[PDB]
Amino acid sequence: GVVVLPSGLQYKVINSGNGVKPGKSDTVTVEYTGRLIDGTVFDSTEKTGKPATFQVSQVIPGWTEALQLMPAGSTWEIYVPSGLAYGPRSVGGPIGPNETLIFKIHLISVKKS
Amino acid sequence: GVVVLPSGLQYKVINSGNGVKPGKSDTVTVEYTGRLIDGTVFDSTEKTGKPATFQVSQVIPGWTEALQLMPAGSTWEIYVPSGLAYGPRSVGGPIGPNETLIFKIHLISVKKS
Repeated sequence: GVVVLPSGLQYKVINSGNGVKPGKSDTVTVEYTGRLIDGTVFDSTEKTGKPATFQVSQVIPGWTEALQLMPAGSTWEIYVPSGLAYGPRSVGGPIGPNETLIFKIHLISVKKS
Repeated sequence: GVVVLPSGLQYKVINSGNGVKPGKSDTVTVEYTGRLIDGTVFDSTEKTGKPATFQVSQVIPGWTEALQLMPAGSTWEIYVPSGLAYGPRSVGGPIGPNETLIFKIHLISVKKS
């Protein structure tokens, strides 16, 4: 059930929602877990206790591509090529150069701006 | 000089602004560079080339407090104790456990609601 998008982003719908899909100016409330292919979790909303709220445009391109397709309420797993994430740069963490990232994202709510 | 707050947060005004101070619900656009006490830069708005926009409530507690005291236009340097940052939890990478963080923050714009 892994769909491949033209960008190379891949995703698996765990559960589909019925709410609206965000655009890039929208503000989004989500819960997520990010992992490397070895399984190391790099950040999570479970670690913080609370959901995360941000503008769809301020996240890495792999997320901005997925979010615009996710109806509110949905839970997807996306598999982000390094070019749609942090690229050849190593980003303060076990995330090194040209790192593939796996995110299980749960889109809670969409707010327009 | 370096002002000390009851929380343990410290800040130094590099340049003062005239603008409004954001509230806890407000959205903020900034330019920043974050580093450790050895001087390792872990993230910067220059590495992206574009400013960052956030909700004041969605950032680490040292920033949430500092931003609400910063007039828009101000440039501060804040010195965040681990307690007001990522604490004893470690980010699984460079930051590491109970790390003090230094941020050069440039408050550009403040958004309401």
